[PDB]
Amino acid sequence: DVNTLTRFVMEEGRKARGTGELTQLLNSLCTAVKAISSAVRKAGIAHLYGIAGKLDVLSNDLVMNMLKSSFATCVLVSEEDKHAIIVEPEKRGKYVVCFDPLDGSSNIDCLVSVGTIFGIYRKKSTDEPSEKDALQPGRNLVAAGYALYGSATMLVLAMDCGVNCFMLDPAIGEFILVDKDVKIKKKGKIYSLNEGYAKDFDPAVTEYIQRKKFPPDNSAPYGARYVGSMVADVHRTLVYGGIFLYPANKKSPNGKLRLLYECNPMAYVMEKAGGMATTGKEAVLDVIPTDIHQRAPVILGSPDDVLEFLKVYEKHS
Amino acid sequence: DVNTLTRFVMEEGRKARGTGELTQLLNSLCTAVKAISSAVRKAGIAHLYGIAGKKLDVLSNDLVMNMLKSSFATCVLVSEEDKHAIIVEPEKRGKYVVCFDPLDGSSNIDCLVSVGTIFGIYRKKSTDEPSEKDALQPGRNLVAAGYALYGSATMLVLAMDCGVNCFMLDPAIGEFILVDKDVKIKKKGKIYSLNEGYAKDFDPAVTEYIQRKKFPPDNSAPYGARYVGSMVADVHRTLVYGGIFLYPANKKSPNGKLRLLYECNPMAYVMEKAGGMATTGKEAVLDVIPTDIHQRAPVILGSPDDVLEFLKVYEKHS
Amino acid sequence: DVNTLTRFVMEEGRKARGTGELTQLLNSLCTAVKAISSAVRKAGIAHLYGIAGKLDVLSNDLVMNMLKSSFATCVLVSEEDKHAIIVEPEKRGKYVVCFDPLDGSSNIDCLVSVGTIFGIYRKKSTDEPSEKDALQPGRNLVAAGYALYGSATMLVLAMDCGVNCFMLDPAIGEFILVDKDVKIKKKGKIYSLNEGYAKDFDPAVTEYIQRKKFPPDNSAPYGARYVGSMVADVHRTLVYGGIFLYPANKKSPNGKLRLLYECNPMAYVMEKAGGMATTGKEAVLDVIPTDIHQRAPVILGSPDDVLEFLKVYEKHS
Amino acid sequence: DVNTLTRFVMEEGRKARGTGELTQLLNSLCTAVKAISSAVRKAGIAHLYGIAGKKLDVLSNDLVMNMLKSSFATCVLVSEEDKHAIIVEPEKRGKYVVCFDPLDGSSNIDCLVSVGTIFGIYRKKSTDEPSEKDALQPGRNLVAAGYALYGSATMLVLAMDCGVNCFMLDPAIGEFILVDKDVKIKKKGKIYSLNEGYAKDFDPAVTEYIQRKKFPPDNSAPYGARYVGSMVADVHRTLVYGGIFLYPANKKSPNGKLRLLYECNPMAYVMEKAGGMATTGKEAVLDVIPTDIHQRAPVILGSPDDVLEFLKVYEKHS
Ligand SMILES: COc1ccc(-c2occ(C(=O)O)c2C(=O)O)cc1
Ligand SMILES: COc1ccc(-c2occ(C(=O)O)c2C(=O)O)cc1
Ligand SMILES: COc1ccc(-c2occ(C(=O)O)c2C(=O)O)cc1
Ligand SMILES: COc1ccc(-c2occ(C(=O)O)c2C(=O)O)cc1
Repeated sequence: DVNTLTRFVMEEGRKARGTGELTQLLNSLCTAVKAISSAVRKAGIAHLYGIAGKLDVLSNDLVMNMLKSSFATCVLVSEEDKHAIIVEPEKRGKYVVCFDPLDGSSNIDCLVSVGTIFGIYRKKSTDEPSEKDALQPGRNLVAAGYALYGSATMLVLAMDCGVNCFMLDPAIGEFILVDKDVKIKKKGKIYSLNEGYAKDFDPAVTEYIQRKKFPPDNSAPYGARYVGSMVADVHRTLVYGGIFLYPANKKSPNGKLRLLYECNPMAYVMEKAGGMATTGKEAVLDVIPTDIHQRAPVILGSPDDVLEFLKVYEKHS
Repeated sequence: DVNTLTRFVMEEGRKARGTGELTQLLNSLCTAVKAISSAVRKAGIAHLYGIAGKKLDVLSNDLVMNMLKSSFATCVLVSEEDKHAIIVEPEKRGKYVVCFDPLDGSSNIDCLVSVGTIFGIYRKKSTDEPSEKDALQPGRNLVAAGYALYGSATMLVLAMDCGVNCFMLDPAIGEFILVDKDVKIKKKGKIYSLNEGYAKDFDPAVTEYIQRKKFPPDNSAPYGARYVGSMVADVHRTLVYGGIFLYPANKKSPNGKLRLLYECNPMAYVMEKAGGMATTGKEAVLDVIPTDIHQRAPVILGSPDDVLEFLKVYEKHS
Repeated sequence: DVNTLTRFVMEEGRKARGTGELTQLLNSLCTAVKAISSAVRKAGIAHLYGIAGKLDVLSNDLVMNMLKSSFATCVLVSEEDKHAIIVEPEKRGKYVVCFDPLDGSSNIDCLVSVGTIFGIYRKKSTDEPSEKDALQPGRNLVAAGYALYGSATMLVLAMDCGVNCFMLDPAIGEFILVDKDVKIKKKGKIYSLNEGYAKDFDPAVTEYIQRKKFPPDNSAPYGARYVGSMVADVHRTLVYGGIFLYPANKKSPNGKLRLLYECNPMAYVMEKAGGMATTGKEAVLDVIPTDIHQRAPVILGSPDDVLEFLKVYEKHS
Repeated sequence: DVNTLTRFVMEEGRKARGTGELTQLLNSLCTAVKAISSAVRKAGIAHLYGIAGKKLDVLSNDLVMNMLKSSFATCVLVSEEDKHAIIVEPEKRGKYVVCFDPLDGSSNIDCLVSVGTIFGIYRKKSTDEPSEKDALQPGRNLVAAGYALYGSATMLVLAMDCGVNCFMLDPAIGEFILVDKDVKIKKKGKIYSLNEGYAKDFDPAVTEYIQRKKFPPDNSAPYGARYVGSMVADVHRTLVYGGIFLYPANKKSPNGKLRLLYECNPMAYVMEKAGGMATTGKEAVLDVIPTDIHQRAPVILGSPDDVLEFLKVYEKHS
C-alpha cells in the first residue's frame, strides 16, 4: 500500500492530537526541499544563458520563508546567518528549527552531492523567544533529518516512531515512502573520513584507521569512501553500514562540523535507526551548547563500528 | 549568443566536412543520456510502489545501445554490460566504433551516490566486414570522448580535437546548455583521490606519493582527500578543481582494476585535451594498445604537475 | 503569503476541528490528480515507442487506489465502474466520493482538454456501507470540484467557504493558490452547447438559442464556444461568464451527462460561486437519484443567463 | 524503429544536400517550442507567488524571435506580435523567411484553453537587401509549415514536401517523439466547426451549408458541432478526426478575420500536404498573393469531401 511524505506527516499529526503546528512545519519544509531540489538540478538554466534574449542563498531563503509562513516556529537558526532569526509575532508558533539549507555547496562547482539538514525543538521557556531557545541539547529533538540531492532526491525523516525514507518522484513532485522504519546494520565494511589531515590526527584515530587498513584477526580491510559532503557520507553510512568520522584533533579541539544543524540531526537520525554518534567523550546528543554556531566532533554509524572505535579511544585514556 | 549541444555539434560537423554521421551519433547518444538521467532521478518510481495499485544499468545499456544503433552511424559497440562486441546489423551500419560504460558507479547507486555514463568514439579502421578488432585501437586514435555526470545536476562533458566543452542539462526543456567553453585543468591542485582501504597492497611508489601528500617535505600544507567511489564524480572533481586521481596498479592487481576501453581511455582523452595527464605508471594511458575489449589498466590522472610529481616517485623506485 | 493546496486544506481542517479524514482524502485525491496530469501530458511516451527497444483506466486506478489508501472513504463511485465499490473494512472512513477520473477522454486522440471531476458526501446512513450511501442529492455535498488539464493543470475546489482555484507547478509538484473565493459574472456573452443536435432540441431550447443568435433587444449576439469536454467548457463559463447547456431532447429525455459525478459537482461549484444550475424543472442539487449512473439534463452558468432560459422553459410549460 | 524530431530533421537535411540552414532553423524553432510549453504549463509559477520571499504571448514571441535570429538561417521575421517585419541583422542572416503566430489562442488563456504556435517558412525570392517585401509570397511557395499545439499534451505537427508528421513532446526527457508518420485526413468527416453566434451575419452560402449539416437532406445522421475558439485546437481536431473548419467572409468582414501569412497559410499547407483542402471560397488559400503582412483571409478547410460539398453550395450562391 502506497504512502507519501505528506500523508505520513498528516497521519502522525492526527495521532498526536496537538495544535497541528509541527504538521504545518514539516509540510512547509518538504515544499521548500522540492523547490531547492528543482533549483539544484538547474531547472531554467537555459534562461540565464540567453534562450529568450546563489544556490545556498536561494535555498536559505526558501527554508526561511517557508518556515516563517508555517505559523509553527518562533526561532530559526541557519548556517547562513550569524544570529538567530526571531519570527515576527504575527507568525509565531511554538517550534525552534536549526537547519543547514544546502550542506556541501562550497564544492558545488563540481556537482558533488548536496543536502538540507534540519532539527526541530519545542520551545522550553515562556519568555519572549530568543537565540537562547535554540541552545537545547540533542536529546530534546522532536524531529530531525535531511534531504539528499544526489543521483536522486530523498528526504530522510526521524521521529520517535523511527526513521523513514521518502524518494522524490520528479514526474509528480511527491515524496514516496520507500524504506519504512529503517535500521542500520550491526556492523559495516566501509570507513569514512578525510585522511589528508593525517599528520594532525588524534593518536586514537590514527590507530583505528590502522585497524581498518590492517586487520588483526584474518579479516578483510575496510573500504574507504569520503565524498566530502556530510549528507552524502552519512546517508551512505545509513544505507551500507560502516562508520563516519570528522573528529577532534589538536589543531581543532572541537572538530569543525557545527553542532546545532549538522551533528545533532545526523546523530538523532543515527540513534533512532539503531546506530550511535559520539563526540569521542560523550554521546553527541548529550552535549549542552553555549553558542549556536559552535562545533563538535562526531563519529557515527553502525553500533559495532562505533563501539570498536570507542574500545580503541579509551586505550589512549 | 546562446549555444546548445545540438548547435555545437552541428557547427563542428560543418568544420569537419564529413558525412554527418558523428553528428547524428552525438545527438542520439545525448538523447540516451537524457533518458538515463530521468530514470536515475527516479521519475515514475511512484508506479513501482503502488500509486495505481528492470535494473537501471540494464535500462541504461539498452537506451545507449538502441539509440546508437538507430543513429545509422556505428558498426561496432563495446559495452561494459556485454561480454562480446556488438556488430551493428548491415542496414544500420555507419563508420564509427563506440566504447561506453552505460552507468558507471551503479554498484553503489543504492546510496544515491553520483553515477555517470562514459563514452569514447573511434573511426572504423577497416574496409572489410566490421569486427571486434575495430575497437582494439589505442586512445590516441579517439575522435571524440567524454562523460555525463548525474550528480547534483546532470552535465555532459564532451572532448574533441577542439578541446573540452561542458553542457548543463536543463530539465525544464531537456536541453544541454554550453556553460563552460574550452576547459583547462589547473596546473596543480590540493586534493588527491584514491581508495586507501587497499593500503596494505599498494605499490611502494604509491605508498610514498600518498605519504608525500599527507606529510609534505617542504613544509607546505598537506593535500585534502576525496574519494567518492564513482569514477565519473572523482574525475570531474579533478577537472573542475585540479588535483590527482589514482586507481593504480598494485601487486595483487598488476593491471589495475578499471577497464581500459570505456573508462581509462575516455577519461584520459578528456584529461589530455584539457591540459592534464593520465599515465599507467609506465606509459601514457592513451598509448596502450589493447588486446582485449574488457582488459584492465592502471590509471593516474589529473593536473599536470601532480602526475609529474607522481612519475618522479614512480621512477625513483625504478 | 504563499499558499498551496496542502496548506489551504490543512488550515480549513484545523479550524473545523474534525477527525482529519477529509484533509487526507483531499490530499490523497490531489496526489492522484498530479499523477493523471503527468500521464495525460505523455511523460515517458518515448518508452512506448522503443527508445530502449489505458489512459482513463490508469486515471481511474489512481483515484481508486489513492482514495482507498486514505482511510477516509467507504463507498467509491466511478464513471468507469458499473457498480459502486465498497472499500474493505480495515481501510474504511466516513466519506463517499463520486468521481469521473478522465472526463472527455473519447476525444483525447486530438489532445483536447480533459479533466477529472469529483464530489464528496458524508456517509449518512447507519448501516454497513452500500450503494445507497452514494444516492444522496447534490445539496448534501461536503466538497466538490475538478482538475482541468488544459494549457496548464488547475484544481478547482469548492466547499462551504467558497470556490478556490489552484495552479499546478510542475517544477515542484505543488498546487499554488491563484484565485481566492471566485464568483461568476451576473451575465455573460457566451453560450455553449452541441448545436448538431438542433433537430432534436426541446422547443424551449430552440427558442433560447434563437434569442442568443438573433437578440430581441438592441444588443449584440452571444459568441459560441463548444469544446466538447465538460470540464473545459464549464471552466471557461466560471472564468468568463456565460451559459453551458447539455439539455433534454427527444433522443434523451434525461440528457446524457451523468448526475452524480458530472452534473452534481459542477452544479455545486457553480452555486458556491454565485451561479446557478438547473435541469429545466428543478435545481440540479435537488434531484434525488435512484441509480448511480443515472443521467440528468443541465443548464448552468451566470444566474441572469440561467434565469433568462428558465423564463423560456416555463413559457413552454 | 524510434525516431525523434532532431534525428528526423537532420536526416531530411542530409537527403536534400542543402546548406543545413533549414535544419538549423527547425531545431531552433523546436527548442523555442519546448521552452514555450514549459512556461505555458506554468513551470516556476510558485516563484511569482512568494515561495522564496511577463505575459505568455510576449515571452513566446521573444523566445521564437531569439531562437530564429541566432540560428543564422533567417533574414525576415513576421509575427502576429510585431507591427512591421523584423529584419535580422547582417551578421546573423540566412536565406529563410518565417511567418509565425507565437501563441495563438492566448487572448483566452485565462480559461486554460489549448493554445499553439503556428509557423510558415519561405525561401527568400530576391537578391536585394531583405525587407518586408520578402514575406509577401503566396502559400504555394511554402517550403515548410506547421504548428505546435499546447493541449492535453504538447505535439508538434510538421508539414513538408515529404508530407505531414506528428511529434509528441516527452516532458520527462525533453524530446519530440515521432508518433504519426505521413498522416492523411479522412475523405469525409462527421463534425463541423465554426462560431455560430455570428449567425445573423452569415454569408447565405454558409447559412445553407450549416443548415445542411444540422438537417441532412440525404437522410444521414447530423454532424457533430465542435468549436474550441482556438484555431490550432480546432484545426488539429479536423486533422485527427476529419471534418470541416470555417472562419468565413460575411458582409461586415469581407476578408474574414484569421490572418493569412501566419494562420491561414500554414494550416492550408498542412491541410493540403495531408490530403485535405483549404479555400477562401473563391480560390484556394495557398493561391492568394498578399499585399500586406497582417492582412486577413477567409478560410474553410478540412476533409476534401466536406470542403467540396461546401463549395457546391458557395457556387450555388455565386
Ligand atoms: C508529523 O508528526 C507529528 C505532528 C505533530 C505532533 C504534535 O505533537 C504534539 C503537538 C502539540 O501541538 O503539542 C504536535 C503538533 O501538532 O505540533 C507530533 C507528531
Ligand atoms: C560533432 O563534431 C564533428 C562531427 C563530424 C566530424 C567528422 O569528421 C570527419 C567525418 C567523416 O565523415 O569522415 C565526420 C562525420 O561527419 O562523421 C567531426 C567532428
Ligand atoms: C478541506 O478542509 C477541511 C477539512 C476537514 C473538514 C471537516 O469538517 C468536518 C469534519 C468532520 O470530521 O465531520 C471534517 C473532517 O475532518 O472530515 C472541513 C474542511
Ligand atoms: C528538414 O529537412 C530539410 C532540411 C534542409 C533542406 C534544404 O533543402 C535545400 C536547402 C538549401 O540550402 O537550399 C536546405 C537547407 O539546408 O536549408 C530540406 C529539407
